[PDB]
Amino acid sequence: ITLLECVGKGRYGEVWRGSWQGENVAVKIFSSRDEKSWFRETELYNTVMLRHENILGFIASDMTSRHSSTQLWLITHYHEMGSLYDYLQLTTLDTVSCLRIVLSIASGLAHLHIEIFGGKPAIAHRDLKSKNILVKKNGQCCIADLGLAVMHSQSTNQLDVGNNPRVGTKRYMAPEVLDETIQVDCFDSYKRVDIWAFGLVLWEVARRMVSNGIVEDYKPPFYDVVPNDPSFEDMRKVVCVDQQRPNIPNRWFSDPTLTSLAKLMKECWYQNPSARLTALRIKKTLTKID
Amino acid sequence: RTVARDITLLECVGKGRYGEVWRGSWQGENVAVKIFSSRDEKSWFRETELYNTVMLRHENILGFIASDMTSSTQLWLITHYHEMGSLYDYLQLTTLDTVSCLRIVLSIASGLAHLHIEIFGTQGKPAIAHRDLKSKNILVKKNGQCCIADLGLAVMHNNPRVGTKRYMAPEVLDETIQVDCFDSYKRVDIWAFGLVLWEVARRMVSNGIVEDYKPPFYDVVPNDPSFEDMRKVVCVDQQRPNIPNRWFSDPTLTSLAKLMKECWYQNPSARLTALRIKKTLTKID
Ligand SMILES: COc1cc(-c2cncc(-c3ccc(C4CCN(C)CC4)cc3)c2C)cc(OC)c1OC
Ligand SMILES: COc1cc(-c2cncc(-c3ccc(C4CCN(C)CC4)cc3)c2C)cc(OC)c1OC
Ligand SMILES: COc1cc(-c2cncc(-c3ccc(C4CCN(C)CC4)cc3)c2C)cc(OC)c1OC
Repeated sequence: ITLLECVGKGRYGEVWRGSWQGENVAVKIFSSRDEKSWFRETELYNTVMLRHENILGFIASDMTSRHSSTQLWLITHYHEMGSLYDYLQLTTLDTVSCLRIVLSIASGLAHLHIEIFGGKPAIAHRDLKSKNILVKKNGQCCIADLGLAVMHSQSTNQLDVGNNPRVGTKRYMAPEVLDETIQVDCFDSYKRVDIWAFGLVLWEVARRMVSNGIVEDYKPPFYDVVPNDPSFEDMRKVVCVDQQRPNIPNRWFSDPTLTSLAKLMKECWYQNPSARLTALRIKKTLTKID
Repeated sequence: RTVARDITLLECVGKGRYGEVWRGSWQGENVAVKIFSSRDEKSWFRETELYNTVMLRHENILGFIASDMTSSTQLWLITHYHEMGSLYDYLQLTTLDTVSCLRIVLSIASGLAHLHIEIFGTQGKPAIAHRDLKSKNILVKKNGQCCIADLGLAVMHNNPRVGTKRYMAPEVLDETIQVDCFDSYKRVDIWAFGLVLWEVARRMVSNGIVEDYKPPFYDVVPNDPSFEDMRKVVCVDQQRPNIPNRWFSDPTLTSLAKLMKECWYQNPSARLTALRIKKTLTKID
C-alpha cells in the first residue's frame, strides 16, 4: 500500500486515498483515542454476509506494533466522489437522482437492520449521517463506519452492544439519546435511533432537489437553532426542551415527490420511538415514490 | 509513504484444530505466523482485543508484531519467532543442569507474574489470567529464558474453546470454580504452572540420573484424556504427579518439589502466588 492523498482528518484519526495492486483503496488510520471503534468495525466486517452494494466494501483490517507504538488500519473500497455531505455542498438533484440516493440509503439500512438466518445478525449503526454515506459512480450510496454498531440475534436472544465509550454525532442524536432515557438493553431502541438520523439525512438530501426552479442551500440538521460546533446540551435544548424538528420549506408542497418525502421524514421524527417507521417500510415507500 | 506488508511463508512448524503456525520472513527477519481456522476465530478476536487494550511488552511474553484480518475472512497473528520451539518440544531432546532448569522456571514465573499483576497508569496494564498454560504454550528463546504464548483464552480483570483438560485445576474439573472472581483464574494458572515445573524438573540431571520426558498424569490417564478421566484422578482420588526419590538427594530438586506441592493444593486460595514463586526461585542455589 502507497498512501497518496489525505481525504479526511479529525479526532478519530485520518483517512487516506491509497494505491494497492494499481487500484485506489481507502485507508483509515485510527487514533489510539478511538481504538475501540477499530476493533468494533473489525468484529462487524468479520460477517461475510454483511457484504452489500449499499455498505462500504471491506478489504482488510490490521493492528501492527513495535515497542509501545500501535498502528490501527482499516482498508476499504475508495469512492472518489466522497461522502454525501461533500456531494450535496455543490450539486443539486433532480427527482430521479434524489430518489436513487435516498432509496439506496434505505436499502443499506434495511439490510443492516434485518437478521439473516443460516448469515448476519441484525445490526443498528448508531452514527448515521451524511458524512458516513459515500456516493458511488452509479448514483447509489453506501453506508460506512460500523465502529458504534450494536448486533442482535433473535435466534439466541443475544444483544451485543460492544465496548465503546464513543457516542453518536451530536447533531443527529434522537431525543431519547439526548435526554439519556433510551432503553440500553433493547435492540429495537437502537434501530429507532437510526431511523431518526435517516430522517435528518432525507431532509438534507431533499433540500438539494430542485422543484419549480427553486432549491435550498446545503445546511446540516438544526443549522439555524444551535451554536456552531453544538454541545450535547445545545442539541438537547432544541430537540428535547424546544421540541424542534427541521423545517419543511413551503415550496416542497408544490411538488408531489417532496410532499411525499416530507411525510416520510415526519414519520421518522416522532418523539415516541415506537411510532417511527421501520427501515423496511421506508424502503418499500421509496420503491413506490415517483 | 509506501507500507510494505510482504510476509513470505517459508515452512509450517505446527498444525492442529486451532489452525497452523508458519515460520515466515518479514523485511529479512524470521516471524511466526498463526493462521486461524474459522472454528477458532474467537481465539484471534480475544488475543487481538487484549493487545488493542494493552500492548504487552515483556521478555517472558511472546512478542506481538501484528494481527491481520483479510477478506471468507482470513485471520493471522504475527509474532516473534523462537527457532528452539516450545518447551514441550525442547524437553524431549535435551536434559538440563541446575542453572538452565532454574533459568527456565524463573523466566516462566516472571512472565506469569507480569500477566497476573495490575499496574496503574497510562503506562500500566489490567491483571490478566492465561487460562491455558502448558509446556506447548511456552517457547524457548536462544538466551535460555522462556516466553509464554497464546492469549486466546486469556481474561483481563475463547468462547467454545476451554483449557487443555490434562492441565485443568480441580475446581475446573468439579465445576466449583467461582466464575465471577478474577483471583480464581489466577489460581487455575498456578495449578498449571506447578505441572509445567514438574515436567521441567524431571529433565534436570542429578547424580547422573534423569527422568524421561512425560506429560503430567501420563501414568494415570489415556492420551486425550476425557473431562471425567481427569476429574476422577484430580478431584475424586486427589492424585498429584509423582516426586521421584532421586530428587530428595538434590537441593535444587528438593526445593522445586516443595514449590510444586504449594501449587497443587485442593483449596485454590492456599496456592502460592506467581510473585511468591519468583521470590522462592531467586533464593534456590
Ligand atoms: C511491527 O513490526 C515492525 C515494524 C517496523 C517498522 C517499519 N516501518 C515503520 C515503523 C515505525 C517508524 C516510526 C514510528 C514512530 C516514530 C516516533 N513517533 C513520531 C511515532 C511514530 C513508529 C513505527 C516501524 C516500527 C520495523 C520492524 O522491525 C524491522 C518490525 O518488526 C518485525
Ligand atoms: C465515513 O467513513 C469512512 C469513509 C471512507 C472513504 C471511502 N471512500 C472515499 C472517502 C472520501 C474520499 C474523498 C473525499 C473528498 C471530499 C471533498 N474534498 C474537499 C476532500 C475529500 C471524501 C471522502 C472516504 C472518506 C473510508 C473509511 O475507512 C477506510 C471510512 O471509515 C469506515
Ligand atoms: C504456542 O503458540 C504460538 C507459538 C508460536 C511459535 C513461535 N516461535 C516458534 C514456534 C515453533 C517453531 C519451530 C518449532 C519446531 C518445528 C521445526 N523443527 C526445526 C523443530 C522446531 C516449534 C515451534 C512457534 C509455534 C507462534 C504463535 O503465534 C504466531 C503461537 O500462538 C500464539
